[PDB]
Amino acid sequence: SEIVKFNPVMASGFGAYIDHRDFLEAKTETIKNLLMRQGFVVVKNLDIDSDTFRDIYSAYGTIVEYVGFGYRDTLKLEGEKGKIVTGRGQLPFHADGGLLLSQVDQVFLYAAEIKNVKFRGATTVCDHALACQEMPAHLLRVLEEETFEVRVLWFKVPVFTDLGWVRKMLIYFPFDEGQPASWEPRIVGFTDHETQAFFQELGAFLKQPRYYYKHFWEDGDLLIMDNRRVIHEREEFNDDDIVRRLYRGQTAD
Amino acid sequence: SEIVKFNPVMASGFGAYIDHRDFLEAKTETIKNLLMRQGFVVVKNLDIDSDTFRDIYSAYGTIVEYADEKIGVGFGYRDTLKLEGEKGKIVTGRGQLPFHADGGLLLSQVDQVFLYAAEIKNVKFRGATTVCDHALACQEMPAHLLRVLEEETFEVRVLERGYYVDVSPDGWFKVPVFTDLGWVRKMLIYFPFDEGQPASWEPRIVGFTDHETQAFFQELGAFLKQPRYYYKHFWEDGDLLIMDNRRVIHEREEFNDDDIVRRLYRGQTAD
Amino acid sequence: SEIVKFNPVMASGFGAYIDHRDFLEAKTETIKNLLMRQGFVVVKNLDIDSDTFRDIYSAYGTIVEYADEKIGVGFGYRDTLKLEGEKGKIVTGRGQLPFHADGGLLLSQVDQVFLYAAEIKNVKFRGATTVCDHALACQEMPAHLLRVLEEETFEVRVLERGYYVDVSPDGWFKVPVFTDLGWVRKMLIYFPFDEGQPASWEPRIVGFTDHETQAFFQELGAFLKQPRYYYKHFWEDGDLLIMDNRRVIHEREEFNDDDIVRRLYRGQTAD
Amino acid sequence: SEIVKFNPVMASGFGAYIDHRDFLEAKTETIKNLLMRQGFVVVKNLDIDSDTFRDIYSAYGTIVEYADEKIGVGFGYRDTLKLEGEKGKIVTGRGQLPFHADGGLLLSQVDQVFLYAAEIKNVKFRGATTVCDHALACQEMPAHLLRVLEEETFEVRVLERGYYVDVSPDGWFKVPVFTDLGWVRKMLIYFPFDEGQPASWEPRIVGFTDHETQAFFQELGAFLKQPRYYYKHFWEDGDLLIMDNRRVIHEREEFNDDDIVRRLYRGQTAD
Amino acid sequence: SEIVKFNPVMASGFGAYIDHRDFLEAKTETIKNLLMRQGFVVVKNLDIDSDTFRDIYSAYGTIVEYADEKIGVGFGYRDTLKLEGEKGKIVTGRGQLPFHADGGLLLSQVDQVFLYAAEIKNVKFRGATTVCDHALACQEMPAHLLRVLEEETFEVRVLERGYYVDVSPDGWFKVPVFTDLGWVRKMLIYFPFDEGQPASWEPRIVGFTDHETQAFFQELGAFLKQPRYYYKHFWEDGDLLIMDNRRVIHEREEFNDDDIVRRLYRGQTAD
Amino acid sequence: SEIVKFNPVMASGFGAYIDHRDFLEAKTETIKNLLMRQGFVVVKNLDIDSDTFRDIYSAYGTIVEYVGFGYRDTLKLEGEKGKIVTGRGQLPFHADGGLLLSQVDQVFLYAAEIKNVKFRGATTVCDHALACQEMPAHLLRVLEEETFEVRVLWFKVPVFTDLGWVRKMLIYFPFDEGQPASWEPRIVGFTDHETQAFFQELGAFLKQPRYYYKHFWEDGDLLIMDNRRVIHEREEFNDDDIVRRLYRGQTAD
Ligand SMILES: O=C(O)[C@@H]1CC[C@H]2CC(=O)N21
Ligand SMILES: O=C(O)[C@@H]1CC[C@H]2CC(=O)N21
Ligand SMILES: O=C(O)[C@@H]1CC[C@H]2CC(=O)N21
Ligand SMILES: O=C(O)[C@@H]1CC[C@H]2CC(=O)N21
Ligand SMILES: O=C(O)CCC(=O)C(=O)O
Ligand SMILES: O=C(O)CCC(=O)C(=O)O
Ligand SMILES: O=C(O)CCC(=O)C(=O)O
Ligand SMILES: O=C(O)CCC(=O)C(=O)O
Ligand SMILES: O=C(O)CCC(=O)C(=O)O
Ligand SMILES: O=C(O)CCC(=O)C(=O)O
Ligand SMILES: [Fe+2]
Ligand SMILES: [Fe+2]
Ligand SMILES: [Fe+2]
Ligand SMILES: [Fe+2]
Ligand SMILES: [Fe+2]
Ligand SMILES: [Fe+2]
Repeated sequence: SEIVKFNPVMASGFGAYIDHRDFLEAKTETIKNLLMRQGFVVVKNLDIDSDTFRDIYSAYGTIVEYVGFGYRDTLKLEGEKGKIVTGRGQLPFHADGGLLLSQVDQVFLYAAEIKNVKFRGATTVCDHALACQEMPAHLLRVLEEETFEVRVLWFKVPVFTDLGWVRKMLIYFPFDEGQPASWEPRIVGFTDHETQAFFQELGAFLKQPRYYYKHFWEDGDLLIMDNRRVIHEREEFNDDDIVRRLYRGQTAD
Repeated sequence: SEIVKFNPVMASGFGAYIDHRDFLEAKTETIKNLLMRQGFVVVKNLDIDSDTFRDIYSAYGTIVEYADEKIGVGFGYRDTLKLEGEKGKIVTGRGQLPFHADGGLLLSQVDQVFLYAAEIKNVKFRGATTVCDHALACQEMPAHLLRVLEEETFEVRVLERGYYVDVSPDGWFKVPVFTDLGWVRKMLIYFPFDEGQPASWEPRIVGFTDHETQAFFQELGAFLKQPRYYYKHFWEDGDLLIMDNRRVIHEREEFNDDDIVRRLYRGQTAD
Repeated sequence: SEIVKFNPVMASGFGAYIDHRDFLEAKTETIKNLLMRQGFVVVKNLDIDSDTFRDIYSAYGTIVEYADEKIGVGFGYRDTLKLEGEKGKIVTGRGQLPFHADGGLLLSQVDQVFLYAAEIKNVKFRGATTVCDHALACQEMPAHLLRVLEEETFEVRVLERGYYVDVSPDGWFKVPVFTDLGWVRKMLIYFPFDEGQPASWEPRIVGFTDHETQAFFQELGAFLKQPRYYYKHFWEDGDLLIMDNRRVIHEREEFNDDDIVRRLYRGQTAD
Repeated sequence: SEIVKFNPVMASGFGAYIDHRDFLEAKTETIKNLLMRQGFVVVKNLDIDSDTFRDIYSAYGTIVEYADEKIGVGFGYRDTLKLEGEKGKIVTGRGQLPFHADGGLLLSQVDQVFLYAAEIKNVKFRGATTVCDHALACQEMPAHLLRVLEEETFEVRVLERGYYVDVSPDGWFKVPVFTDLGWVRKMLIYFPFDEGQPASWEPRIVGFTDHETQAFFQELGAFLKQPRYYYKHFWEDGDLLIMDNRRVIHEREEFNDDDIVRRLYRGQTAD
Repeated sequence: SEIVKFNPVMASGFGAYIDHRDFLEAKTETIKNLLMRQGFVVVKNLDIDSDTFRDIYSAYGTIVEYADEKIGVGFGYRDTLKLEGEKGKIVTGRGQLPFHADGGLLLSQVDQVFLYAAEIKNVKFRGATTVCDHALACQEMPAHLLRVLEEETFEVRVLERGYYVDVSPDGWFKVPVFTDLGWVRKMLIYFPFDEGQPASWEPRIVGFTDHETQAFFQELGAFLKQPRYYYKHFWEDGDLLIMDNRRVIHEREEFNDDDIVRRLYRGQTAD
Repeated sequence: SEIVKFNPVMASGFGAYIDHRDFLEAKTETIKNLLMRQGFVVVKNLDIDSDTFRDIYSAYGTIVEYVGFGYRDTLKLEGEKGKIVTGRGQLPFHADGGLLLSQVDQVFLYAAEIKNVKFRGATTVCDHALACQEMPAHLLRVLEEETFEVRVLWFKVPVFTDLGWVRKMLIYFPFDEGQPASWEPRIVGFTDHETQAFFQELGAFLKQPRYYYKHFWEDGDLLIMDNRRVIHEREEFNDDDIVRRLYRGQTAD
């Protein structure tokens, strides 16, 4: 049972900054373990190609393809115009994957190339377990008792999947007006007014600095998330001068 | 001197969730006492009618009622006010009621306020009754806000003439912000209605311009609405919410959707 | 309803330091009110004699006094007790008085207690009067301690017969730990004297062995003595310490050095 | 996933009080899940015999039991251990069991530990079972204490030969303090017994002197016993305490009074 | 070393309220010292003319003044600047002055800044001078905001040419955000003016777009304005506000109401 | 104005752990600055001889000799039997140096050789500024208003010297019974009983983990303190098997 050197990201003690050399030398298991309780790992100054990226993430478990024969492993998020996920707009709060064979345990994001962007296109991370514990009861009640449905632009998405150590969160926040949308949420028995108001209020609570981390990208950055322990978002970068190229990997057990 | 089981509502330890059986079996004095320090009580799944509701609340003191020459108040409800979201009404209407304490505008002492949900339909995230821990808020408030509350003169004018008849004063009258009862400084304050919400009353601050008064209420409002001090009650059939009117202030949030059914019964007591 | 300037004593906001001019100019009601929520008041550099001391405290309510058939209590002090560190005495002696509330053992209601330092000499770090914020302590206390206080039967027996005469009961008698006044649960508790300190009274807990009772009081004691709840007043000439007897409990620490001069005047009021 | 209603035990939010009816109606998986994050569950007012106790705990996984070859372990209890304060025994005796995790000394994995109060008499403030939130404590621990736990080699020797027979290793053997399970670093540690308490086991730290090890454990113990991390359970008939043995460590405090009746049932499960 | 009596302004312990008599009797060095750790001092009820104001502030070090060659700076004030809300001016105008430190744009070192209220009329909730505890804020700041402050190049351009004449550099020039003095990282930063407010200066960040810079300042401003770091001073006649310009940054909020009289004296000193 | 990478030692944010390479590469001024607000610096794995130790510390200002001609620079604290300061017993809470020309601004301690000790002979550091701010008023009153005198085994030692950014503390706690003592404190107008009780109570408050750091020594450890910002203590190591050899340097401006 080995230890890796890290520093917490949040004041709560959540998250982990790891030096690139310490990360590279650590056993896969050591990082996989730390991620479960720290939620996310931030590594800077990591000069690697796409093949090394795959060598790194594939060791964490079975690759989740984005039938499959193992080829759709690394997703290139390069801000392609006319796309949503691989596009240039917002991705509101969500977790990756779904249930059963489509579940995702770990998500890896690596910055291949970043140019002309300093305060847009952040990837954000929310400590949902701590947030749900400290949340006003009227917000937590909705998450725990009401049926959340989603339509791809209706099916039930169970908000909480109790794994004991965490309640894995699956949720899909609405896109901001003006943003190209791939999904639309609703809450059974709530009006449009009520659902809009709920997501606005919940979104504001989840974005408080105690729970919320904003990662602004630099070449060689690696962001790893335990997809069961955090939820995440991409902020818009809709300027054509911006170059933002990330590689995405996903693993599960 | 007896004890009732309860769970705190607020992270601070303020408020009281009480199981309906525990509430019903408790002596009136036990609940009346707890309210002084806990500010408010929340009971769910209480199955009672209006007569039993009165039996419960009347035991807490002298019923605050408007009869004889005062029969005009609240359109002649006498004791138990029916808040049923009626069109063309404000207090008993479908819009917001901003932060207030009961009784003040009618120059009546109100110690306890009781709200029971007779019927709630097609509303999940509107029409909340909200509760503020003002003692703790005043203790932790930025000095420039507390100063205004402690030192400046607040005046109110009523606007819903059908509700207040001639029991309320005619024009602008002074409402003392704090009344020192020792164990608490009872707060009597009357916030401005949001733009677009029909206004039952209207506040001003002497020596302040309209620009300053608006800015002050909005800033104070945002402070008081922080989760540390602020509880939002979303109504279900059989909910009972009791407030110590000296220890908390409260609001109703708008429910201006025609499909909503929201009928509450309201009782008031004082000593 | 009027305001007195003060600074909190405790980091929690509890307690009140009041400048002597501000205290003297304030109405009795202003101070009486503040005590209910602040628990205690500290005034320094007050230059008064015993007659003026009585003029001040008697305004707070009905003087708790022992005359006629009760003239035996406290060796015939009647109203203002002189605590002057007399040999062969306990309450008015030179040793510890463990955590207690006033009045309880004599079956008298005491709301406010006043202590004025007439003369203090050759003491800088002994002979403190200490004050505990019991409401906050009970709120934050470990459950296994609070349970005992709320559920078990506490009994006391007096030992200083010359002080309590026949006004106190003869043997062991029940003292209710909490009396619910709503705004506070008034605490009546009587801690055991430390080994080596002459004992004016003695507690027991029904159903507990001597081993368990000793362990409980020591553990509770250490909890109550934490800085968050606990204020230590080291006396200087002209100090006035006022306590709301329903809102705090207090102790005196030993001053068993013959060179020490420690003379306090004590008044008590109730409604 | 189903939700069981509970209230936190610790101010931090750790631990779970669950109503006996809510507990009985809950799916095993619901409680088993909750235990991983809450560390321990406290249920009062259960009325169950030894067979029903077994039916409840056995559903949580594979029963940790010692039969056939390992029949000597625990003086032949097999599955449910009866801790009844037997004279001349230690684990099932009347003395202290210092901070520990179950199973480790027998080289058995134990995930959940169950303790039910069959009979308790003449004890109110002794014989407690205590629980430590070790994950929070390690996170907030002074660095000089955590360093020892993370970097030094901890060895243990089994002393109560009748309890551990030949299943436990002979002489000193290394027990790893932390085992990283990702969601938690499982703690395996075996504190030294107080002087005067019969010792079932004995710890040492390689490279440390006897006084360094004694000093370390004394200081670490005091830190872990702070109320932020520490819960004391005083037993009553029908109490059920469940612990996730990976998430908390626990102790028994002595009850060496002849009049005390203290009989607990113990079950253990693992996956 | 002498001690001046004071009360903290912020809940954190930062800032100092000092009684006017205590202030006047205090040695200059005592106040000068206290300011380094308390950031700012607030004195009320001073009755002083402009000459006495100068005598007080000039004792704190070398007067930061602009005479002879630099006589054009501040429209020829020399030592004491009169901020009297003059139309067609900005610094001495009636609008907002956003978060800043004094001196930096003129390339002058300023250690202490003094502000005295000569005359204030018809203003109760506008025209505040505000103070930010930047050391605490930077320590608790979200990492994405602090990174910009520590790593990016901040440039400023002077716009109110009449105020800064030829002493300020022409066009865009780099201003270092942090200057490490050991005891503090002195902050030099110049926030953008709100739209509708006449701008005395203008910031940019090298490599940032206009909307990135605007977005950064909006978010940073909101964080710094949290009551934990932020004090709002609403002026009355005889108020004195002193700031250590190395330890805090400050702003003026608009007072663009014609009826408002707001005349402040300003002094600056450095070593 | 340059920055050095560090991690806080205390949960309050006080103190600084610095990696040995980062420390060696940092400018003297950068460390000297950080020490003023962080109180103390901890560096591990520093393999240097006595001459390099001197090269390092002498750059911080004027060397304070332990008349002088500059030769008594590095004090060797090697646990010599029959000595106090360079002995094997306790040194209770104190700051180094005195006033005027004998003042000490920075104290450096380096572990040349450490053997047979794991839980004795710690050097401890107290955040006195934070402690004085949060202290019960009855404790702070004594420190602020009463005269403290010391006798070498009577002269006034001013408790607080107000430097603005800090109140520099000079104080000399009594030695524990059984420990060889080089000084003895008293408080004017307090009895022996009262003074003993005060130091006991104050000592307990100052040793709470919020304010108090314990450094257990390893070969190559360097502990630097800003002597104006912290007070410190040595815990006994009175076992003859223990090897504890520290080099001490002191600088002032
Ligand atoms: O108590 C009342 O009946 C009325 C309704 C609005 C509330 C506030 C006040 O004075 N009253
Ligand atoms: O109030 C009293 O006179 C007495 C003295 C001790 C105190 C506690 C109590 O019942 N009394
Ligand atoms: O799990 C067990 O049966 C035994 C009893 C003592 C406890 C600690 C340990 O290894 N065991
Ligand atoms: O210090 C000054 O006189 C000028 C006025 C505005 C303030 C900010 C700055 O560089 N100055
Ligand atoms: O582009 C990013 O920052 C993350 C994209 C993402 O969340 C996803 O691919 O699911
Ligand atoms: O309808 C409600 O929520 C409460 C209305 C109210 O506050 C009142 O009756 O004064
Ligand atoms: O002497 C004192 O400090 C107070 C004595 C006391 O508590 C009492 O009079 O009951
Ligand atoms: O008796 C108890 O309180 C629990 C004993 C125990 O921990 C064990 O049997 O291992
Ligand atoms: O008018 C004020 O409030 C202060 C103005 C100011 O900061 C300045 O003159 O630089
Ligand atoms: O030996 C140590 O740990 C420090 C000694 C010390 O404090 C000193 O020399 O002044
Ligand atoms: Fe995603
Ligand atoms: Fe109301
Ligand atoms: Fe008393
Ligand atoms: Fe056990
Ligand atoms: Fe300025
Ligand atoms: Fe030293």
